[PDB]
Amino acid sequence: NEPLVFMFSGQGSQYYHMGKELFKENTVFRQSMLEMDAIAARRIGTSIVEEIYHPGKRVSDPFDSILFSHPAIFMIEYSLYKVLEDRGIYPDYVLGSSLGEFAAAAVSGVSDAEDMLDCILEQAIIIQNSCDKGKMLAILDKPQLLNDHPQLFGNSELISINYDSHFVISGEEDHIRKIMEDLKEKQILCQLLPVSYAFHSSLIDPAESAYAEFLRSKSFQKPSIPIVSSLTGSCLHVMDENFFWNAVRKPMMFREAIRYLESQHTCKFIDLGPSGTLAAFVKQLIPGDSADRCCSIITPFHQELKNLNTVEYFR
Amino acid sequence: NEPLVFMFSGQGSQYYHMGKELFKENTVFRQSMLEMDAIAARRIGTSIVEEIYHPGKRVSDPFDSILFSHPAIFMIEYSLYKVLEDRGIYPDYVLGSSLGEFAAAAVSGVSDAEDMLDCILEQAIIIQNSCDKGKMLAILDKPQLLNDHPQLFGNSELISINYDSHFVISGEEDHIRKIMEDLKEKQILCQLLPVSYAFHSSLIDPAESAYAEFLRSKSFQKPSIPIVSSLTGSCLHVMDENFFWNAVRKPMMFREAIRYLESQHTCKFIDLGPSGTLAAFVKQLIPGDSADRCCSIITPFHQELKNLNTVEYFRTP
Ligand SMILES: [Zn+2]
Repeated sequence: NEPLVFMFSGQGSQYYHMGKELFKENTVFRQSMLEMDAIAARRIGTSIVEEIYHPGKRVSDPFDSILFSHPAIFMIEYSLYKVLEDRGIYPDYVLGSSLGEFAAAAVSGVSDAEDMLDCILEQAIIIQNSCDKGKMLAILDKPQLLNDHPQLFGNSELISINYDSHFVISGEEDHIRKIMEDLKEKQILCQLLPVSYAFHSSLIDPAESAYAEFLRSKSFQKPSIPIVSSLTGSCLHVMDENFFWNAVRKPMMFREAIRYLESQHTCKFIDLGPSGTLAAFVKQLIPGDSADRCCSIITPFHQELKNLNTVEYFR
Repeated sequence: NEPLVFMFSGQGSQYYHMGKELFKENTVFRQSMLEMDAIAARRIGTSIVEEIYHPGKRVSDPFDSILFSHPAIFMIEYSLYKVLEDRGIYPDYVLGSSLGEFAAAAVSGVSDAEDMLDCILEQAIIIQNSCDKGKMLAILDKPQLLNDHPQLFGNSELISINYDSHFVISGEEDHIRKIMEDLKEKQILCQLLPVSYAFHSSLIDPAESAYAEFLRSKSFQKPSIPIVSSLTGSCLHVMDENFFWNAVRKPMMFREAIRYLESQHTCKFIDLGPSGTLAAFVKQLIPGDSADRCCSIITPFHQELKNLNTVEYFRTP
């Protein structure tokens, strides 16, 4: 019947204590986290898992330390994929967005989890050593505002339009805070994402050459599981050299990715990213009555096990 | 580093003696042709190969008989694909146009060659038994003419725009001959294609019902090699039950297919269809300096072996 799309979100969807119910009550998930945590701890110096589940942090504290959040998103997503795999729920497509394209690539077979995690760690390290900090801002309003009132958003770059009432911009800290001030005087609602770098913008360009060089030391396979990419807006069969850089540097075309899938099939969408961000977007992008073709798992309601039971009816 | 696109043309690109040098000098090509020839001959009642290479028929004699040209195009294309694959030259994408979508699908694994050949044979037989004959005409001029002077093309259907100075229409013989007369009085150059049905138009609608029944009797696989279809102008992951009818009935979107591929990466394009028709189009659709990313193999210069050498240096490093 209709294919299962596993979707992976990127920077800005992470939060403290994400997936704690699975880390404690699901052996496949916990073992996968622990295995990757040992790899990551070597390169960072400390445990990622102990930062994700930091008992002094709440969900509402921004998890914006790039050395921890970059690997944390991948580890969370790949471990949940193992959970689904263990339960015999297999993807017909993977769909990555931002850093989620790494998890998509790893699940596809482009690289194994250990190498992908390494690529993510190096990117985080290189960005931290080379780039000024910055911010990413969600605008809870119409992207048409970018055309009618471009001055409102000066000194920022559009990184994503997610549906007809949600887009995201990226820029320097003070520039973004001034846009926020200006939006408030226009009654335009916005929300800072929990990141400390203007990802998907030219303000991480200082990291490019170092990361390009690092990528030349790696070898990747062709996709095995079909990939749909937010970076390209379509199916991805052949990957160029800079894909894993553009996964963090280029703007997203998530709506084009979903449109492409919906043109071919009536898919079921499973958001394997923290917060269920992509599932929320997809529900806005597909006919209302089709909202039960879409579900998420890891959300701050910490109901991952109930949600995995829901996923079983997609089988 | 640049992915390889194998392209397959359809009705209108065939000619007598296409591929004769491969047939005589290339064992893989010859054997593939003789194998399909035995399947095709069972349904048409005589060898396709002996018609293609009939010594009394010339490249300039239109090879427009559907019962022979339909299987001949597929046979030539699939046999050339076997030649390339035997040399280790593999497609990253296949691109089908008109009947060439059957070769694209077979190469992709949607069907085995023998079953796809059966579908082609059936389609040729049903169209011959159910449809009036017709013509297809290439206009060597701007498709803007269609909007500026629609009465010039009355009683014809637009089936393809191929580049800025090439588009193709289809319709009844007398209507097409009238259009040619009118075009000559306007100094608009045109060329009749070597086909005897108004493919890609409503004039082959009498065949749809029987062919769709036949198609329901078949079972097809999902693509294993990405297919970019001229039917949709994009990568095609599902083909519905009418796809192989639509491949010859619906207008084409070849420019859209090429723009789609070029938007993802700079490709190397190999035309596996007779005449090098698609290569010629692609050369007009991509920058002039980029012409060396495009080549053809089977052309009336009968230089297949030389062209296969050229293809060697298309190989991904
Ligand atoms: Zn595709």
